Amino acid sequence: MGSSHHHHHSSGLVPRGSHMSLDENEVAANVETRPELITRTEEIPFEVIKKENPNLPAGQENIITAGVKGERTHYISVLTENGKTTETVLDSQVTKEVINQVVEVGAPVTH
Repeated sequence: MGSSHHHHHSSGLVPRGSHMSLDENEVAANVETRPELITRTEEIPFEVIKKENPNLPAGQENIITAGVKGERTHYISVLTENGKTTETVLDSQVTKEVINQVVEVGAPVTH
C-alpha cells in the first residue's frame, strides 16, 4: 500500500493549449508521447501464511499449494532529458506469478 498520489493541493490548471498553432518539428508525429518502454523482472518471492483449519484434527498441517518463487517483469520508461537517462518504472504485468504457499494448520484449542 505504498503506491499513492498527492494531487489534491496544487495547480489544477495544466492548460498546455492556449493557442492555435502546432509546434511540431518531427518527421511524422513521434512514436506516441512517452519515451521507450523497457523491462526488468524483479525477484518477487512468495510467503507462507498461517491459517486455522478446524477440519483437521488440531495441530495438523496441509500443503494445499507449496509456495514457489515467482517473477514480474517491470516495464520502465527511460526519458532522455538533459543528456541523461532516468530509469522510472510505470507498468508491469505479472510474468511468473509468485505462488504463495497455502497451508492450513489445525486450530489451537481456544486462543
